[PDB]
Amino acid sequence: PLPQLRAYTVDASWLQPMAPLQVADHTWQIGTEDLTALLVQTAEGAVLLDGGMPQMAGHLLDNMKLRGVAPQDLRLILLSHAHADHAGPVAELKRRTGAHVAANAETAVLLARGGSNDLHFGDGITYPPASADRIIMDGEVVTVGGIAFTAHFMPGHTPGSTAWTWTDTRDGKPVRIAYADSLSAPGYQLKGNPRYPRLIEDYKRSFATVRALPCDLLLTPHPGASNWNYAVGSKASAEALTCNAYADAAEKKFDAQLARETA
Amino acid sequence: PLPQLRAYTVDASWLQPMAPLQVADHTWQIGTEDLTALLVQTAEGAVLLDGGMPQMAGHLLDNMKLRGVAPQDLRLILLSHAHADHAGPVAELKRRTGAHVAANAETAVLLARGGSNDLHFGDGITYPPASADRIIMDGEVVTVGGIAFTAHFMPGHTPGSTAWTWTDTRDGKPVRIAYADSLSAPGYQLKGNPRYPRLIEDYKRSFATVRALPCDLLLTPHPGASNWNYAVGSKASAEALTCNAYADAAEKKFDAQLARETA
Amino acid sequence: PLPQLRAYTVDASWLQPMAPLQVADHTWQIGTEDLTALLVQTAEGAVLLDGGMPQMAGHLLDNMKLRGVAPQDLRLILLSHAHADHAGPVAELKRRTGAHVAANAETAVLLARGGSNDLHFGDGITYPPASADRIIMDGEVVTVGGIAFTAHFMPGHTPGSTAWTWTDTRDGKPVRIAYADSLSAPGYQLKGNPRYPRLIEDYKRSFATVRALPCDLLLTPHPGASNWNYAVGSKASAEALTCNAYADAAEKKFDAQLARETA
Amino acid sequence: PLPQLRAYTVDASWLQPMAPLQVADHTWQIGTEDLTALLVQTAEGAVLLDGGMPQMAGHLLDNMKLRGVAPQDLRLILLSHAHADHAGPVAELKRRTGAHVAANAETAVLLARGGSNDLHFGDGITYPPASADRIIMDGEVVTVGGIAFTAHFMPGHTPGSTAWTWTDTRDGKPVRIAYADSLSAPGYQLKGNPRYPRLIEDYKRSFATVRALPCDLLLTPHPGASNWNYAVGSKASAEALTCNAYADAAEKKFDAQLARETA
Repeated sequence: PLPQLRAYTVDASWLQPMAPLQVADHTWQIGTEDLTALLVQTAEGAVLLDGGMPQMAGHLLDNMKLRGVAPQDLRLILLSHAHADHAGPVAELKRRTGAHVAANAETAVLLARGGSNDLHFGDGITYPPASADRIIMDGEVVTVGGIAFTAHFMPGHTPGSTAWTWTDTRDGKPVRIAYADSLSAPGYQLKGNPRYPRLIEDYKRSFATVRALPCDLLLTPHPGASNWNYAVGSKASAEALTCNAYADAAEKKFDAQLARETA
Repeated sequence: PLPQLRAYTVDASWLQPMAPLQVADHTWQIGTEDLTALLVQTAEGAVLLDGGMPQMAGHLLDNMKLRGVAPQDLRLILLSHAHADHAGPVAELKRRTGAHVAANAETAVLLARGGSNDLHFGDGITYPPASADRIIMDGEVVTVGGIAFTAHFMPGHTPGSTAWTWTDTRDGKPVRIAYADSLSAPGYQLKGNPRYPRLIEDYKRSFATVRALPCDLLLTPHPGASNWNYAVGSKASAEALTCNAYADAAEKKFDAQLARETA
Repeated sequence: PLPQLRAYTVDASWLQPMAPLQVADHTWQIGTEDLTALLVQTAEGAVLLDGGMPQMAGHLLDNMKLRGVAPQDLRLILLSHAHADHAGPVAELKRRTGAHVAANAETAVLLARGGSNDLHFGDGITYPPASADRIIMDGEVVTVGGIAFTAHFMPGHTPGSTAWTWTDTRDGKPVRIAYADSLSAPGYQLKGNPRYPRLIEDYKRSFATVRALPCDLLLTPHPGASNWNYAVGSKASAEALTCNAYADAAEKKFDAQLARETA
Repeated sequence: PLPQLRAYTVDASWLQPMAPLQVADHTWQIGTEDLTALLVQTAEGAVLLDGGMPQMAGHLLDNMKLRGVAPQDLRLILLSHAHADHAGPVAELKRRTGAHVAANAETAVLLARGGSNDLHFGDGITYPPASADRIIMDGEVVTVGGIAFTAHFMPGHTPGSTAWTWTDTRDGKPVRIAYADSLSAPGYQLKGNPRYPRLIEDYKRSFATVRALPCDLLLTPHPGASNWNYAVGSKASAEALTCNAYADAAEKKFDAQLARETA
């Protein structure tokens, strides 16, 4: 017979729950040890950046209750990119919290079809669809409870990959936080791709965009990409990379993969 | 860690491809031996009723080419209900054929979210989302190439279950074909369901709707439900049931399941 | 040349703003003197039923601020039907309040295309489109802050017309409020309508549905339909009709219009 | 009372119908004398670029019948930008022809909400919503009947403005046709726009994109923008501009308007 449908299987560390880890005075890591889900607590509600796997919806709500954040207090959901391992529980979180989802046009159309018809993965990695409530332009500022979030487009991993920057505090003194999406091309066809003709040009420009980001502290959807280690608690950001080191190491791998593809 | 995502696993007979089996002068079974996918060839294009599993998209196009039906000749896609085992390849068939999808409001909203947030199954059975192009009302007539299709609402299995009736020919003499959805409640909570408060009333009315259907030849999305056997070719409709026998046997099981639920 | 686009022109009384008029301990009329927009204040947020004309968005927010209801306190928007003169400002209210919209499948698909492609009016009466966040079934209960709202389907005016019932208080003693949609067919083709084949059957059943509604106090999207007069303030409900009188008078006009159509 | 809704009123020349005007061996102007609606007839169907005002749906179908193009022969609809005066009848054309709509993400999200919530015009200019069937990336090639269409992004007038280029013939000898969107900012706030923070950068890059377009014959959604005159028939392209002259004149006006805004 025809082959059975195969689901998205990941490592066991991507689904290992952890307690809320503090990043700044209002920024908390409430995801897992290998998936970043940031919670920003303001005076007029909470903001969530990414969510992880689709089955992490209940775990995210439990950590929000640990921080004193009721479900109806979640006001907005921000996304780096609309893939299943980071925008999975968005649909379920909208129903159980009443929040809104902000994303650009490319992330909105990919989120609306549940990651299906992917430019590189096809229908292999899908998740429940969700609709975006506010369309975001490049450089637009989103304000929730006095905390301003600025969107920075960085197409490559997905056409709608977006980096979010905001200024928090660390016991009074300010700190610039940058949450940038992945800059990798896992198994992508880089040259002459019919679905993404200008893929190389968007990666090169995104490398420069990440370098110029105002950032004192960098975080990525996968903690290992920015040399974070959520398991060691207080010393999690000890070896974290800079925006230059994160972009320089990404461009060196992109050039090597682009060279091997030629051969 | 959290449990891995589990996909929809079915029997091997649901994915066993078969050659186009003739039902009438213009009606053909082009699905598998355990999944019904009807092809109606007209003078101004072709019409497809249901599709089966999501991975059956390539198999459906091959049988259409066997009948001399080009991809651009598929004009319309009709659906009984928007579940994965029967509306799976709808999204892929729209891209590769340029056809339109007609469905009622309940089937359109379930198809738009890929079967997720199901009233009884939740997110356990999902598929790539698709958007309906024409909304159909109860009793509305859809005409393609002189062949009139009449929609008959029969809510129960899904809130938007629809039966389609049309008149074909069998070597000149006419024949009334009825394609009715399933009348079963597999594992449903029948009494006091918060997601479907009037589930019992819709099943009772749907039982009467199927009995009154103008039908000389009955077909169901699952061939065993109407006692069809696609494997024996010409003698496939030898033991096929009537609309009364199909509805009477469905209501007897519904009453028994409703009685066991009380206990 | 071709004719210019003509907009939806209404009477001056439909756009005459008024102060919040109290209906019960938690129910307030915050629309205009000829358009009903109900505000239900609970302990965990506010609920809005209908909105009126699209340009009434600013007026609705001002009356909510008069009641001490911040924009972020609006939690849910309920709709009777998705026409421009009652679901107009829904799209703008979602952006400026962060609320969610609950509606059935028929109201959701009509709201998603902004009232265009109407079964009887075509594209003559349009408004900014909005997407529903929660799909509601017949008889489903929606709870906000301890106040339960029950949806009652009554198709006719639109295929997704819904009546909402809830129990409030009047200085301690309870009162059953029923917000039923219009039961009129203004200029509709009642017999043999291709877009709505079973229009007569849905009107007859909706007449009986309104009679059986649990109701001590009836309100309609147009106040004159239920003999309300918002201009006289405290004596607004003095001449209000019952559910029987409202349905009996509607069925008598429907039979007369159906008889004149035959001629 | 509140102000009445005001519709989109245009000049009488935008609604002045005209007969099919030939541009190349397969390219025809089937719109009006002041609105461009291009019809490309291939061996495997027809392609339509833009449509004009919403009320021009019937006029477009009549000219298609004059060219021997049946409604079911229209295979694809391409859009320059999703404004009412050029994407108006898209929703009605989809229902009456069965065609598909191809657009980028920005044009798809603006077309899905009927031009409402415009970045500069708000809800002042709306039209019936339509859904895109295929999402197009920058530089992607769309092939219909052996004629290849290449999309060139040129954001500015709208965030999803797209220029389409294709090679036709003029009695055997080939000719490169370029259909570029408007490069004007009518009444836009150019500096410090919250809804479009990087508006100036997108206009500057779009000016350079239009200059480098492979083009022997340039056409614009408004004929006067490229110095076309559909009224004089055969001598319509006598004074048509080049891509350089069209972009140079657009950048000179943009710099002047940007200078006056500073004052």
